Amino acid sequence: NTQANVADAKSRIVDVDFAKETSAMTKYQVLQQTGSAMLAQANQLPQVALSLLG
Amino acid sequence: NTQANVADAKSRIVDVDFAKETSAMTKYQVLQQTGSAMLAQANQLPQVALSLLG
Repeated sequence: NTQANVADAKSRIVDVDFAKETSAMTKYQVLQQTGSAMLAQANQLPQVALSLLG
Repeated sequence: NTQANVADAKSRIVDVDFAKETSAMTKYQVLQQTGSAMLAQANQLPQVALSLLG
């Protein structure tokens, strides 16, 4: 009996909850694609200087 | 385990960060076109001497 209850206590501390973890993993995937598009588009900001005659 | 951690340490030293590198590459492309227009236009500065009667 006591072995089962200690296993309960030990899992709440070191084990992951997939419901919590899966949401976070999908959460950051969107942020990565958002970050890549923003960075690529922000890199060509200085090309405005070429419009004003070199 | 130790192999993975050494791979971490080795990549921070010799490997490029594309975020850093891509910005620099686009950074210099603009400067090249700016430099070419300035140099071409600076080359025809001495043509003012032809206005004052040869």
